[PDB]
Amino acid sequence: VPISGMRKTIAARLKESVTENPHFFVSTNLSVSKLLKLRQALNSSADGRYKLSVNDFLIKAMGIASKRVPTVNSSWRDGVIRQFETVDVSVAVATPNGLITPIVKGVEGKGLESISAAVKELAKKARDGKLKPEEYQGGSISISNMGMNPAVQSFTAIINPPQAAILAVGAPQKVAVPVENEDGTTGVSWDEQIIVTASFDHKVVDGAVGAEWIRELKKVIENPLELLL
Amino acid sequence: VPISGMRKTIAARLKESVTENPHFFVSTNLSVSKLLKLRQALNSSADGRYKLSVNDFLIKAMGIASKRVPTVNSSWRDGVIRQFETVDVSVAVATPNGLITPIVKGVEGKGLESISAAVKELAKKARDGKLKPEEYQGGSISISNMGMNPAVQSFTAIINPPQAAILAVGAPQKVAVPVENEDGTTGVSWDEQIIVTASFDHKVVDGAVGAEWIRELKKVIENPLELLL
Amino acid sequence: VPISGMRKTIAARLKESVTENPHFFVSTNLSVSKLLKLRQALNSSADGRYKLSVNDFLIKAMGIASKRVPTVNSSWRDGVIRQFETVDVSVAVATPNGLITPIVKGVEGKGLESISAAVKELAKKARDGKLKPEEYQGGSISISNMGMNPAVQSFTAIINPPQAAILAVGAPQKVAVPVENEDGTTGVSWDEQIIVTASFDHKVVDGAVGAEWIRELKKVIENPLELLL
Amino acid sequence: VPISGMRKTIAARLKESVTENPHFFVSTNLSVSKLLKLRQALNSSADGRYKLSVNDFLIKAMGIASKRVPTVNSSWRDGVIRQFETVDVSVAVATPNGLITPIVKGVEGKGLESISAAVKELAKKARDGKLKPEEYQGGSISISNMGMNPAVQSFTAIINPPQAAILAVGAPQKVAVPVENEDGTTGVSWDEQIIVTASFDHKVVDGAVGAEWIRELKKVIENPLELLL
Repeated sequence: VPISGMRKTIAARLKESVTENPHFFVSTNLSVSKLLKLRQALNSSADGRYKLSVNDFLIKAMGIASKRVPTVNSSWRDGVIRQFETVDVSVAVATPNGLITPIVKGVEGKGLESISAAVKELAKKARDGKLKPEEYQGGSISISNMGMNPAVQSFTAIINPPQAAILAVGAPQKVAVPVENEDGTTGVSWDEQIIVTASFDHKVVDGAVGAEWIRELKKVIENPLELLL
Repeated sequence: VPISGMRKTIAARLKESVTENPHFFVSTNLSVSKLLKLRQALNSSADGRYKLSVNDFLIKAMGIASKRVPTVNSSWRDGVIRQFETVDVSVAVATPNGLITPIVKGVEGKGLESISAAVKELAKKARDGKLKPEEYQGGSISISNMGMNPAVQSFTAIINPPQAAILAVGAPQKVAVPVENEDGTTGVSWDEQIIVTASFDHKVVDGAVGAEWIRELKKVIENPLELLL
Repeated sequence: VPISGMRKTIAARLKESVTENPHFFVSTNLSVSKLLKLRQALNSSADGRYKLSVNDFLIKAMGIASKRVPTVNSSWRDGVIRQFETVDVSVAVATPNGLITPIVKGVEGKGLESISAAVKELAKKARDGKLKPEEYQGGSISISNMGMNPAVQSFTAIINPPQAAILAVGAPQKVAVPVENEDGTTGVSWDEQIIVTASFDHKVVDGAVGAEWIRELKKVIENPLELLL
Repeated sequence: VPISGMRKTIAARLKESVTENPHFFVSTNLSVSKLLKLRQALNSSADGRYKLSVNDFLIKAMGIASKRVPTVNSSWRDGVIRQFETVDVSVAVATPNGLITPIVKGVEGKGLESISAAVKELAKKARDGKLKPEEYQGGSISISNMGMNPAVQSFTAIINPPQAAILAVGAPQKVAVPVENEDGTTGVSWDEQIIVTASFDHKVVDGAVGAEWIRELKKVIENPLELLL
């Protein structure tokens, strides 16, 4: 079968990414037992005006982490580092045509409802093939999601240039966790975990900086109430 | 110590692989408690006519998944995608001379006993150094195994070109899993888990396609009776 | 009523068969209590993608037995024995026009789902009268089924030339079987049996060979897990 | 594969048999629970001087039945019926070369030990290929045995000409049988049965005659003590 030609550009782009920018990976585990309760409560206290998912919370947390650590929200240009202020998030969508990356603008201080609405709009518009180039050309940070497929415990991705980082969220799973009952003995409790994998560019970011970013993300998620901050 | 010269070719090949094809990894966890029982029962209901292993089941499942999702069983050629129909599986063997990749032909609809016989034959012939080039030059998909070494929980490998994907199977381990007793309380059950890592080329395959392939593999393994299908 | 003319050809064919080839019969009893459980479980673990019967398992077992004993998969030609390698299976279908024998190709190493799909397609095409001559001219081995009729315990058939053997599968029935309880006393267990009748041509096959073939068939059925092998 | 030529003669012989002689079959069920006890006791009350089987008892019973009903021990010749007085028994042996029928002479009034010795000698001489034509050319009645194969419940055979009848003995099996305990209630007893199939030529013998022969056989077996008579 001959190549469609469109895949050629994507292959060249990815080749540029891997050959220009080295890649190192960080892998952590989050706890979402409180996040799911929060999502359920907000969904129930509603009149069909909105519907939430895990990706939106993750996007808000990404924005907060980027603002607390601006070095990640950066890039690599001609002998100069370009540093933004806001957070432009590229969300991946898997069409039968292939892959596409619409963008959400001004995440930090936008609202989860607006986020979900914009993501639904862009996803349906990509399934229809009705996008503009500016809506998927740009962005400082990216994300790919596979939570629907329960088999994937974890996976890596490739950094869509000229960006510096990219995230990946596996499926949820059941894990054993210790717990202290009212007496001195320990007990078993079942916590819902997710694995998260972040690939970074080493020219800009160091292992310590990436670890700090991941720590802030884990903290914000495990304490969802700090999303207000 | 000067270089043997043979290692030069493998180095150049791996360099071509990583520089021509970008790599992204997927990591999942399988449950094999039923698979091991099946292997035990089939080994018992025999008269020394055969002996099975986990790799053979894995190879059969790879064939089934490749047939259900043919995009993986592909390659990258001069401005064209070559898509096969059958599944040619490259199995790795670690000789004192290094690494070698014999091939099994027409896996789908071949039989586990024939598979085991062919694998044993090729492995002993590789230990003796009695192979032909056609036997290890080709193949659409590959695999490497390290189950004998119990310490390796997981590992990655490199795509032997011109193929598109490669698999890797860690060791088995003991993991906690919830279970519902006959009453309403949950309990602790010890299941035998294996980590599996799949490296894909991003020019041909996308994340959704890889996830679908892994899902089918997990389903087939967890329900071994579907191997008949 | 004058004769349709089509029956003339079938009469001459059967006359040639009985006058050229002597017939001897072998009658055995199988146990399918495990087979039916397997079929029920595979049907339950599905999404309507397929639906299985007993004839398909029987056909797979026929292929396995033919491969373990290739002398059965034979014929008689002009001063020469033609021996095949693959198993082409002629399945009988009872149309209002009469009897017809479509063929399934390459049974050994094909898969039960594909077998069922091909059989359904051929059966509907025969009910419609839309077949080619090649699809029902050939085959090394044949079979006739009457399982829908619960009255028939056993029955013989006639060897469709130039083949050497043919099968016949009666209905299931309830039979008494001894069983040892946990104590030393025996008990009564109700097993679901089927009678099977195989007609052979004596020029090619002998009683010992037919008995060996039937033993392998009984073994593979009573241990359905060996269908993988 | 071209034909060995030896099979040509056997094919022509069997063709002559089926085209000259019509075949009808009679199928019955025996009870051997006492016979096996008798065999075990006679084997235990010995010094390794002999070793018995079931076929020898069967051959003695065949001789007794043939003498009680001489019409079976007959043939068909040129406008004349040739009737013998003694019973010459053709026993089948399955060599890798094919099938062969050595003969035992003067069965009636010979003794089971002598019968077993002669059968062992003839069987080993047939496995070695050291026979004379007279030793397997003749005989008034024939038999084939498949008791070693537990899968075969019943089977037919073909009349070796110019004889008029032939026997066939399946495997033993477990069957449910009623039994009256000391009280008025019935109970379940497990008896060891064998199916027996006798093929007859219809020119000489009729259904009533065959039934009488089978009745006498069943009687002598079920009451083994009448073997003395």
